[PDB]
Amino acid sequence: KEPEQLRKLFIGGLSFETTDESLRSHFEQWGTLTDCVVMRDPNTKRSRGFGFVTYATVEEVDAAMNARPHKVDGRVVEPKRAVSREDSQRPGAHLTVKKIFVGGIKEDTEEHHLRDYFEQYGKIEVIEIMTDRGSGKKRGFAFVTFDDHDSVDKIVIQKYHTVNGHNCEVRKALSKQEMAS
Repeated sequence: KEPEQLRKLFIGGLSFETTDESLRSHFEQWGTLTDCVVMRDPNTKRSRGFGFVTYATVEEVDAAMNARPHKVDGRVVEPKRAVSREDSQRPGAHLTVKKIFVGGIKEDTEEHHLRDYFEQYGKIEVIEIMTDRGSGKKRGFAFVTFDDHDSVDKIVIQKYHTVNGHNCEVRKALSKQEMAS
């Protein structure tokens, strides 16, 4: 079975009226839920306004993310792939990032190769293949910007990426100068 963390969604912006039961009744449509919880204050039992849903497979998570927007108890909620307790103790662990750096593409990789691969993760806003300003030569890397942050979340959890017969280094990019760990 797939590690549980890769089969889990953080659900933000919940109505305080949402319970474990109403959250299960909503999300049951896209797959088998192995866990469903609304986080609450330990003394007042008042909702903290977020929870988590765990599915039986990674494909069930993808089905639920493909069904966004999710309206739960009269509010459009904000589902995101759940970051582990250990990984949440990193700066910007929960930032929504829409751009990636793709390195190791050499000089023979064209925009269509990057597009045919990466578009399967989601709609692409831009593909920028980097060239040296002096020589005009390909630098062997590209930046891909997506329409939706979940496309990047799916990408960065994969151990490997192969584009046009090259094994790539893929990272989140804060800009064309700064890329994440």
